[PDB]
Amino acid sequence: MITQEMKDLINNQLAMVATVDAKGQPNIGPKRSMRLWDDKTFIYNENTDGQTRINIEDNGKIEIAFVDRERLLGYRFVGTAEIQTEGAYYEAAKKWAQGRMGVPKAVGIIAVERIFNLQS
Amino acid sequence: MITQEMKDLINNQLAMVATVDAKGQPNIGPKRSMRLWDDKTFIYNENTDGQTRINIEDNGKIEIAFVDRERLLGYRFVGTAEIQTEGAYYEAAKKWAQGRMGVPKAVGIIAVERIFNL
Repeated sequence: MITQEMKDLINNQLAMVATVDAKGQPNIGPKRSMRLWDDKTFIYNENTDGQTRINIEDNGKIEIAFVDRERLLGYRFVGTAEIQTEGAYYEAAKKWAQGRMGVPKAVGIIAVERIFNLQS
Repeated sequence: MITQEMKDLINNQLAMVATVDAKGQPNIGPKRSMRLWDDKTFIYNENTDGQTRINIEDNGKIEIAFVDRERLLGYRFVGTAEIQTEGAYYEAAKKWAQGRMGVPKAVGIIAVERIFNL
């Protein structure tokens, strides 16, 4: 689903994560740790315990954008997300953080449902 | 209000614009023409019939982010937005576009309400 073309662009750019709270206010947060779990799933390490984690638990709806500013090319990923603090996803994230950053407060997981580029 | 370092990021970084549709699905996309109209207001040139435009028209809810990857610094601007296709803001947008881009289809105006650090 997520192609090699998408992966290369992803690997270079900063993930910008958009969510929405209970009152319908959008939130944007960069997530440096965002990465592919497999070719249909994103995973990131939740280090901040901020509005992104709240919104994900609140309603799960999410979009992630990556923009290549050298050509204004990019990809956007619409999916459903959840936050977990124990279990396989969390343990993988905990393993991944060793050497890179601190122990994750939680892990965020995003199941990709639709993929757009920057057009329209 | 809007500090000089905020203006540095606004003028040098790419505006990432988050909105939401009637069903609660967030949307996000870049707007190269996003700029300070004054110390309390953003405006940008709407060149599309895209989802960002539709969402602002629907409910006016918005957040704009700017990120300097180089210094790991950023700002989030919370506000309420509207789309206009005629009038003073639109005329100003149309004038600004001359020598920069095509004639705008519309203008987006955002009243800033709160500012956050990243």
